[PDB]
Amino acid sequence: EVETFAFQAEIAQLMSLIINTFYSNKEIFLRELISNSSDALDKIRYESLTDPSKLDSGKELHINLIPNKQDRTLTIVDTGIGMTKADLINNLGTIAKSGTKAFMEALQAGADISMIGQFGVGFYSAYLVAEKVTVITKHNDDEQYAWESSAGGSFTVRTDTGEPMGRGTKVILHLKEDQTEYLEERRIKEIVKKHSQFIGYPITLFVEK
Ligand SMILES: Oc1ccc(Oc2ccccc2)cc1
Repeated sequence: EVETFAFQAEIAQLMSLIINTFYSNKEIFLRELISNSSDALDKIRYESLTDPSKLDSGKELHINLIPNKQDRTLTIVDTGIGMTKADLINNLGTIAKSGTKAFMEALQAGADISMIGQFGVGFYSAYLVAEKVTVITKHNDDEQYAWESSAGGSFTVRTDTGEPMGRGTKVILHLKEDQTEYLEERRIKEIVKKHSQFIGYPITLFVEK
């Protein structure tokens, strides 16, 4: 049972700007997704300070980067707080309507796309490099769900029958054909060292056969 939703007009406009604007510094997508993962890990850590049972779904707090050249996917996995179904539908837990408004005002006022994270909508920078994004998520208070969008104004949400996650979020980037440099170990390592050197959780870059 797959449910199809329309993006709010302002979010569709944000994604079309990300997809259509000429902007060479695409590597910032990874910084933005890792920062989102760190924010999600912060949230479940804070909740666990007064309720240790919040970690019954997994004690380890970490971020994994999993490139797969055969599938042409880059997956960012975190064991953070995850999102409920309501969170997924409500722009993946963001205030994306007001954030887009502030972002697009900054763009005509000098800013560039690399500052997207300052407006709370850094997730959508995934579409700098991905033709399709799949988000698998599990929150302690809900079931496991899969969100998916190839932009074009709509997204889908369905119950996920795949590998149980325990708790957290998995962002699967189905990369554009000319963006496969972000599957290379040395390229990912360079970006993490440049932009994510002070993230307070272990970031493990998986290798391939
Ligand atoms: O890109 C991401 C990464 C992790 C996400 O999960 C979160 C869940 C709750 C708060 C923040 C984040 C949401 C988007």
